[PDB]
Amino acid sequence: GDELYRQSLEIISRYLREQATGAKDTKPMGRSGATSRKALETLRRVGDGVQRNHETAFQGMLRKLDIKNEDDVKSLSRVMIHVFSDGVTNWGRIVTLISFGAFVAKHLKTINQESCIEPLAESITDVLVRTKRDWLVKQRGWDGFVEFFHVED
Ligand SMILES: O=C(O)c1c(CCCOc2cccc3ccccc23)c2cccc3c2n1CCC[S@]3=O
Repeated sequence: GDELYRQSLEIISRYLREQATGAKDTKPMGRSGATSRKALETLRRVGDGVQRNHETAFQGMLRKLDIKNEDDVKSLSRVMIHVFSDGVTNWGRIVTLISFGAFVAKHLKTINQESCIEPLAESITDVLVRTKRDWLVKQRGWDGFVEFFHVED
């Protein structure tokens, strides 16, 4: 859904691509870029931590998923939604979702399937924005995300 979707995709795509390669995208963001930059910095901090602390569970999940190609990415929606929509809603779960997205993006890079990353990012965004739309809006979106993880300074 429009601006929230566009911003969300921009953030999630840049994070996954950045994580898969070692490259930081210089191209401009768009309509709320300052916030998106802060969200991206926040992701570098918190998302990387989530990947280290959960590497075993993540490895298990990647293993069960058996992702080899773009069709495998395109068929993830139902598991993704099933795991994500269960339980409580908080920013930590959104971080887990995106962070596993990065874990997968690195795997895709490893097996020379870089082209799958952008569809992956799209799928995650679709899931996030459809399942949590009203909550995300109530939390002031990515502004709420940056504030939630703001490190007192
Ligand atoms: O919703 C969650 O808390 C969750 C998530 C986030 C929601 C489901 O996320 C996905 C589920 C399936 C495929 C995914 C592909 C790209 C990004 C996220 C995907 C999660 C992701 C990977 C591994 C686990 C994940 N969990 C549970 C915590 C331990 S582990 O079972």
